[PDB]
Amino acid sequence: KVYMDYNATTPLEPEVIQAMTKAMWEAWGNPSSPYSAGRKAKDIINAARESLAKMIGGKPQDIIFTSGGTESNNLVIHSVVKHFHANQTSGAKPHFITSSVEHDSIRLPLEHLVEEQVAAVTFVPVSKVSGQTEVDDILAAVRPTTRLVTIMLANNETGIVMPVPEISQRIKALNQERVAAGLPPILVHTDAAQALGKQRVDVEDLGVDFLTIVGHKFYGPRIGALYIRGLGEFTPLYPMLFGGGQERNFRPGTENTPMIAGLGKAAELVTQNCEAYEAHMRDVRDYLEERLEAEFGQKRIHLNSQFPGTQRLPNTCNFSIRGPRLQGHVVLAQCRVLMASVGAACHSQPSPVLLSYGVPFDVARNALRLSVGRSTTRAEVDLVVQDLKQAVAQLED
Amino acid sequence: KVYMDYNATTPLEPEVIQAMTKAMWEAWGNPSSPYSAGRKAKDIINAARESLAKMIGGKPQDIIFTSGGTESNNLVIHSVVKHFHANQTSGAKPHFITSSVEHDSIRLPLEHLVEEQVAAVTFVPVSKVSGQTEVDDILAAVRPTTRLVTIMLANNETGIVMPVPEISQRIKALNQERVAAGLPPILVHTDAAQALGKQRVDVEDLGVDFLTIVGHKFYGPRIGALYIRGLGEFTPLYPMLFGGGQERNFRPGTENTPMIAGLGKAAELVTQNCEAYEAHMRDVRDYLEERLEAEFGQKRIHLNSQFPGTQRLPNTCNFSIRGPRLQGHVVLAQCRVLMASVGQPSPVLLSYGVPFDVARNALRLSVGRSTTRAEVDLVVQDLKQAVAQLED
Ligand SMILES: *Cc1c(COP(=O)(O)O)cnc(C)c1O
Ligand SMILES: *Cc1c(COP(=O)(O)O)cnc(C)c1O
Repeated sequence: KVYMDYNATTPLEPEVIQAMTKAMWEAWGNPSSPYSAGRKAKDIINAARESLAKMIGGKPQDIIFTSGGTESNNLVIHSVVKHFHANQTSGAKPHFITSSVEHDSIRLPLEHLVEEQVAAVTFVPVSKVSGQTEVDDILAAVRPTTRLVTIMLANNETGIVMPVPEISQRIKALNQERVAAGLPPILVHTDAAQALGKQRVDVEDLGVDFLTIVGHKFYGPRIGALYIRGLGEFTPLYPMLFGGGQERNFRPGTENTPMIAGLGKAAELVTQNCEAYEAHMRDVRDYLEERLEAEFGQKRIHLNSQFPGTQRLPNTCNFSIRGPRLQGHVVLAQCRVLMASVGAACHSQPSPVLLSYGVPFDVARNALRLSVGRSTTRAEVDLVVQDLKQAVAQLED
Repeated sequence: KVYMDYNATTPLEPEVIQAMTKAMWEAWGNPSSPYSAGRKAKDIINAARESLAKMIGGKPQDIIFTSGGTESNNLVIHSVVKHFHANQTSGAKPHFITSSVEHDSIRLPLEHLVEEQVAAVTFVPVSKVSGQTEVDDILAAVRPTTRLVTIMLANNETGIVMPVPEISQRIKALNQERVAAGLPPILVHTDAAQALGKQRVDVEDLGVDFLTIVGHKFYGPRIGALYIRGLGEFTPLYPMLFGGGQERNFRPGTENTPMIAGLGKAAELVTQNCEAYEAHMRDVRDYLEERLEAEFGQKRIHLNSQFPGTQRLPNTCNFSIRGPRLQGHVVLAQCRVLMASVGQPSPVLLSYGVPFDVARNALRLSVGRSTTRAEVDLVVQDLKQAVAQLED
């Protein structure tokens, strides 16, 4: 078997498992306590927070632990609404700007708020030419009531990277004018789930006020975190949860020490090795694309992740094989080596996301998402490409 | 060293750790996906759900996994408010009835709703006679706008068990009359965090519509679950989170398979051994109280967890040693064997009518599965020693 669904989830690094397993046995105490077991836990959590900050070029004061990317993403949106309501408690609705290709945990909370008449939202389309939301279109959607721009750093289906530094830069410049006109500053969030561990992620270069971190996309456990620039002092955060004071009351509940241990260790590995991970992923992905074009013919392959001049994740190859019988899911069902997907694991009809990218229906119908990882080898690419060869041959008879 | 703070948290059972580590290595796949590491994951999650159902005498369809007791408790409150808003949009506010001794993850979200003028809340005091919220007072607090009664099944500080079955029964009876007057039915939740694994918890006996489960109170991992009676069909649940369809869209987010594997295994051990666990804790806790009274003298000891007639957890002993110097935190600080807690004196003990002088000397000892009578003897001697040097 060969796994190429790393965008859906990654296995745990053995050092990550070690951190978690040891924490289970040795660090089991309530972190709020002065005994060995609880003091050990507090230390693990403090160290983990430093690691996360280091991974994204931030400070630990700006990181809070969460149950995962879904929570982190929901919390940013929740907080922006609560903040608006608190400013007015002193019927206008807050406005959000986002992209047409966001994860369910950004798109769905925003749809819900529109349905419920709590907020206004602009879903900015991606360019059919660049595959990015144009920064001009984002700036053209601004209203007096706009309070958040949320744009994913990299798309999970295509791998396409969004122009988040430009967005932040242009929003900061706009905000100077807004504040001077009595219009509150617009905050910027990016869902960085798919970028972490695949390319450098640095909050100063990104310029963002919030950033979502998702452990299971970078060989860490199924918990997450949220970066909040100057949490408290510069960026407000209104909690969704109320209880016993943990995470400075931004995210109460007894801390999950083993999960935090794992997340911290997964972050350390990214900090040490990101450049090597990126290099490896790119070599094997590019090699996959070369072998697919040599084996099937350049005329028969649509590279759906390639938009001219647009940066993408090093590990992602979304592509389609031309043929009326070669719908993605049917091709995968005949493969005996390849384990991959046709889109988001959680959506397991063509991908709405690909259609939003302007991929024609005949192509989108045949799309397969292969996403490689740290251990993936060229020999494994060769095995996968032969597997695809036999599967297409099977369906063509 | 001897641990007697199991009400704060438990260590993990060895079996629980193995379920988790096995899932880490072998069941790492996305559960939403189809393939080895991922079918393995979905299998684990399904089996765990059945285990949790079995522990509480319910069905797996009525169980959702959460990140912990705080999320589960907040989710119940949130849902009741949303439901009320949904009903009205086709300035009335929902009303909640709760107790004065709830955990921060029930008390604080309710306080926040009062502060934000989103809901009305009655915090019903506990009687200083029985140490329980009187069911009469709960029913007397009912309003047309009442939508939820939430009363913790056992208190974490004192161990005192609340009359949740009576509460549920009297509310169900009220509801027949309410519905026939065009008044919506009142739902009942119990935070069962402190009862699970210490005494039998059964949703049919309890009569509740919602029930919070907290893994780290019963030798499981730091995640949780929520029971919702006839989830979908009978009891509404409006989610807090939006995302990719997991937990039937009641609680989206990629499932934490290893945590779930551990919670399921912890639940399996409770189902298999709950009675043995109860009997052991009761023996050891009762021996603790005997040995305290023998060593310090009966008149020297206030047993704060003891109200005559009133049921309590088998493992909990909240007590005070009478003495000007013997404030709880100072006594613990001088102990070299006992590891425990005091819970300023506890606001919860004050709410129980414990006089200030006794309250501030209060120590909370809560014993566990492994605690022995020999360990009790060590702890009681350590206490004597500690008291002696604070008395010079
Ligand atoms: C421990 C506990 C909880 C859950 O709190 P978490 O910090 O989220 O584990 C809830 N209620 C009671 C009574 C508890 O003792
Ligand atoms: C995987 C992922 C997430 C995190 O969602 P969870 O299911 O909670 O892990 C968030 N955003 C994107 C773009 C993702 O790919």
